[PDB]
Amino acid sequence: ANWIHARSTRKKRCPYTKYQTLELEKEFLFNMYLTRDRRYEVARVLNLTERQVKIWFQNRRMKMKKMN
Repeated sequence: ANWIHARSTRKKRCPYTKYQTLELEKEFLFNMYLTRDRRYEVARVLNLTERQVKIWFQNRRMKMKKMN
């Protein structure tokens, strides 16, 4: 977890929390896009930054753009 068993860090299956993915999936339904309104409120409940959440979705797309 730190050095005794820490080794693979390029995997990350689903070490996320239910709350985090909750807000992420809630918007994907209707709020397909991210606006200052959502980014702000969702950042207050997810304890993230207005840009942190936006950049999160953006990056996820870029990797799919340039592909592997």
